Order: sequence, then C-alpha cells, then structure tokens
Amino acid sequence: MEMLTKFESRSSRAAGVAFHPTQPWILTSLHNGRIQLWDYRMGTLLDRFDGHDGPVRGIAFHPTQPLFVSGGDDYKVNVWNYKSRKLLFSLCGHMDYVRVCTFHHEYPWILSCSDDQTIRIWNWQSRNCIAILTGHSHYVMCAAFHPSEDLIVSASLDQTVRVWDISGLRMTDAIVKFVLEGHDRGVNWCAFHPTLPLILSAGDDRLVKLWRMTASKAWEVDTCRGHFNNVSCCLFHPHQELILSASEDKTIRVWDLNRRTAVQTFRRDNDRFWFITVHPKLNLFAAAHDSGVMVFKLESAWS
Repeated sequence: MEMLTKFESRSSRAAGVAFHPTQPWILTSLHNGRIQLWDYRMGTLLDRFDGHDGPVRGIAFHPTQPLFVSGGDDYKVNVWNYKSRKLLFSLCGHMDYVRVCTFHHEYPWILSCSDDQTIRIWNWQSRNCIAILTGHSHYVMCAAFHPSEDLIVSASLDQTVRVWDISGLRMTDAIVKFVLEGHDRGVNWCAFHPTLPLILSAGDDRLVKLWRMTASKAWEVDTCRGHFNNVSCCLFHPHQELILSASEDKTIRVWDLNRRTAVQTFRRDNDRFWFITVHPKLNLFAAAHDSGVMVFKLESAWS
C-alpha cells in the first residue's frame, strides 16, 4: 500500500488527534498543553485552545453537538464549545493523568480513564460523575464505548483488557463482564470495530491482539506480530478488511484482518508514533508522532 499525505503539521510532540465528523477539521492535543484546530483541506490553523498545564492526551469531538472534550496530565477533563470558543467547565475527580476521553454517541455521557486506575463516566448535561469503574490494578491507558451496545472496553498496564456491562447505568450500574487475559505486558490501547463484533488491543509486549465477542463469551482470534517496540495505538479500518497499528518503533503497520499477516509498513526516520485515528466515513487517517501530525489516505500500491 501507499500513503497519500493530505496534510502535515510540524510541532512539538503530539499525543492525540480527533476528526470532526462533518467539517474538514482535526483537533490535535500536544505535549506542551495546547490544543490546535486545523482545516486539513486548506492547511489553515483555525483556532488554539489553552486550558491545561502539561501534556494533553485525551481529545474528542461530540458527534453532533458543538462540543469537544480534552483530558490532561493535570488530571482535568475539560468541556469546550468550539462555536462560542469557550471552556464551558472542568470535570474534576481524577487523581492522576487522564489518558483518554470520549463522548457517547447517544447518551449525554463522557468517558475518561486515568493512571489513577479508574474509568469515570460523566453526564455533561448535569456535570456530575455518574459512575466510577474500579477493578484495574495499574494505569488505565485507554477506554472506549461500544458503538451499538451498552459496553465499554478498557486497557491497563495491569496486563488486562476489561469489557464492562453498563446496561444498568443506561437504565450494579457498571459490572465487569470479561477480564481478557492474553497480553504478558502492559496494554496501551483498545478499540471496537464499528460494525463487527471484534476488539483490538495492543501494548508493551509489541503485540496487536484480535478478539471476537458474543453476548455470552469472547475469545482471542489471533495476534499481529512484528512491531519491535511498544505499540501505542491500534484501530480497525471501518470499510476494508484491514487493521492498523502505530508504534514507538517509528512505524505504522497495516495488517490483513482475516489472516493477520503484514500488508504494508510505513516508517519515519526520527519520529515515534503515539496515536492513530480514522475518520468514521471517509478513507482518511491521522497520526500523531514526535514532530507533529499527519493526515493521509491509504491506497493500493501502484494505483
């Protein structure tokens, strides 16, 4: 495969990127505490947002409201209105670095996870913490809402991936369903497929693991092997039978979803990769690395 780069930002180390679902925008969150809003079709900086001290690793748009959420090493979860360009309020409660924060697609909820070993669920209408998900025994490096079921997946340096049943909160509010064992070092990332009943996880063992789930059980399908340093992030291609991963070995790797064999490696000479994301609808990807952010399309070689 070939990478067709659409946009690049040069900066100090970036930690998170988020695609706007309908505008040609990305948010980027940086190790210097600042958040950038970029139009990647024109190459223009639209705005800058300063509400944190220290790295900002969590960043996400709400799918339909004019809001975004950020999460920092200062322990804050900040909720912003990008149309009025205001910091609306801070959700306080985490006791160590915030690693990931996202919005739910239907309920008025924000998810955040932290080095304090908890996942918190917040109601952004009431501004209250509505649930604290405890049970991990080391940093919680990632968490995600399922796109169509009342489930969360989380990844921890305790070497587990947990799937949590949150149907009680929708209506005990949160109960652990699966404690997925398989990684033999800390887990840095976890992801759901948007339409198939699959989960990806990756971490310090250099492995990307693929899991399948039903309502009643889960199992490990296979492993993508090859990265030669910590894997920072992994995701499913929403529309092609492909897995993507990004690593401190300075590569983005593409793998076959059905055989887990390597398809293509993309390398940077001097930059570790920290995060990758995919647009929900478009064949558009973004990656955060030591020297900034890139937005790219993926095409078949010699197309």
